[PDB]
Amino acid sequence: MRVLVTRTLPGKALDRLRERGLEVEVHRGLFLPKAELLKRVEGAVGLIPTVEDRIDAEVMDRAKGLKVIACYSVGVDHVDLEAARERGIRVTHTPGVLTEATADLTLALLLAVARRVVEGAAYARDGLWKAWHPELLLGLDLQGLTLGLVGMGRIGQAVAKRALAFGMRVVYHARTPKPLPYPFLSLEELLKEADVVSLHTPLTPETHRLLNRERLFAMKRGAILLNTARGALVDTEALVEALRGHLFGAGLDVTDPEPLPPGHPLYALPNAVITPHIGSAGRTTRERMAEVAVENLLAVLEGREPPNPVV
Amino acid sequence: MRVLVTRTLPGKALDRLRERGLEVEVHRGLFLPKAELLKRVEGAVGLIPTVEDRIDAEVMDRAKGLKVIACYSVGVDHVDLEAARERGIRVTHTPGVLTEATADLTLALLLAVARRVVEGAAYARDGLWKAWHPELLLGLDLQGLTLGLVGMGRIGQAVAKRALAFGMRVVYHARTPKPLPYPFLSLEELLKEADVVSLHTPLTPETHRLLNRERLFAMKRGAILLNTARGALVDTEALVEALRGHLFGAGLDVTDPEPLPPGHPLYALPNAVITPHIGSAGRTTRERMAEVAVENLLAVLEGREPPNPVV
Repeated sequence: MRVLVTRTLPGKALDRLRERGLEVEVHRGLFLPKAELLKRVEGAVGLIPTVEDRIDAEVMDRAKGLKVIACYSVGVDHVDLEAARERGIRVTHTPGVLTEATADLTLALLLAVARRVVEGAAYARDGLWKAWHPELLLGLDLQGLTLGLVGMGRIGQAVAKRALAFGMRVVYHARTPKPLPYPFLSLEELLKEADVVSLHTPLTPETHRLLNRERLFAMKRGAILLNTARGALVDTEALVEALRGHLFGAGLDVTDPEPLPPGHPLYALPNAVITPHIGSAGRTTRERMAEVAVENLLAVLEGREPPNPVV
Repeated sequence: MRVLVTRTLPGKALDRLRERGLEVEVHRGLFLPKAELLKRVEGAVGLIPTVEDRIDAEVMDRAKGLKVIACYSVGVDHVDLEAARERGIRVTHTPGVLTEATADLTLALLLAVARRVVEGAAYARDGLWKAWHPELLLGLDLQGLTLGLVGMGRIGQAVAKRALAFGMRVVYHARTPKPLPYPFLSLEELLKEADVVSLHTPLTPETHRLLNRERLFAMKRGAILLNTARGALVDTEALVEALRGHLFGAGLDVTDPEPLPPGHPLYALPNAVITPHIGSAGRTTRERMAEVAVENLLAVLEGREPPNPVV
């Protein structure tokens, strides 16, 4: 029995598979052309893909004998679930594991923008730092400001908890209210009253470019936009427009398109902080994700019910 | 009666002094040579300096009539307190008003280092971002980690409150135990068990180079050092050696020397994030510090006790 892992993983979670007599094939590098995936997948009983791998019907048919697709991620939009179901293939993911890490970086971006940390680091690095001054790199004090969360799942709730510790007030909008000690608002009122808007809602036809030109300019002048969820939730070109003078700034860990090309105007805006989708990039988090994917995969191969099934 | 303000301040706090009939001289620019300070302080009854202005006996004797030195800062290591006392000159500062802003920046630096945010921004900006990968820009998850505060005044306590929301454990060291819900440890014990060490103590002959070579290497391999207090508290050169292969990283808002020249080795270490001493650079905070400095100066000139005296 051979298992295909589309990318190298941190930690030694895979050793468990090797200990079980399973043959582990781990693909090295930043890219995996669909052509090479099809070649490597045939004959494999188990598969551990990433969000960068399109696991469609073709891949499944090519993998005559595939029993489980243990996703190295919480999201599974890159896997044709119905195609797998129709083929008796189990599909699992890694829920819960990256919540705190994603929340942490969300906060890191808020602080990075609000207090001009990235900008300040460049200022010192480039030799512009000559002395301390009362008006140098003034940012926004967070105390008393309102953080408006769009989507209140586990990550959104983790972000709210952190925000409260910085003296921020919290409000939120979601498809459904929740028993939380925060005011539930319509998207319209949230954009109107929030000093900082953070996105934490899944991407769907309804949320595709939710933060369009009209909503971005509906936010208060001097507001900050944060997005560590899905790039497509924001109309990138419109964000550039709003950043020239309306919005205080924006912190993005996800973009559209993604990756965001080097010559894109957002990179030329000092009030924009763009990180390369590293929201879950905590070493322990990434190793934990590996352990969970491995557990799910072994579970299915041992004729047991996996702990985090999608199908 | 003339009052000399050594740097321009944000906000209109100074108008209060003008409304009282006081002549207000405010120096513009990033520099104020001592020879220039001496020339302008002569005949002044009040002085509002910054950490950039060394107020020693020479300055005091040149004024010939100075009644109060209302510091626009919380730290006063740049003022000869004993010289002022022997001359009957009052010295005040601005504590409390900058507590939350400084705590925010401290957390910003921790997240910036731990999650490699500044480095990540550069990665995307330079055009190296080509795909998402399980091992790209892996950082340190803060959950479960111990934060050791050396010095537990208002800022240290404010930092602890925020750290707890990120899932961190808090321990601290100070001259004597305080009525706080955290383990009290000796400096030695703290350095040994803390994953993140943050300095929050004033600079004095006893705290000069507190974090020397021996103590920096006494910290855990993989630990993070934060310094938003005073640069001279750390042996900068030893810090460089420790960052090459022992410590995970360091977040510094203060350095020695300050400013730290751009050719300094620390700027070439990606696991070091240096900001230009912007800890209290929250716009509202800086305007409030101005109001507080003004209230203290006016109080002394009015023959009444100032709210935040040091001398």
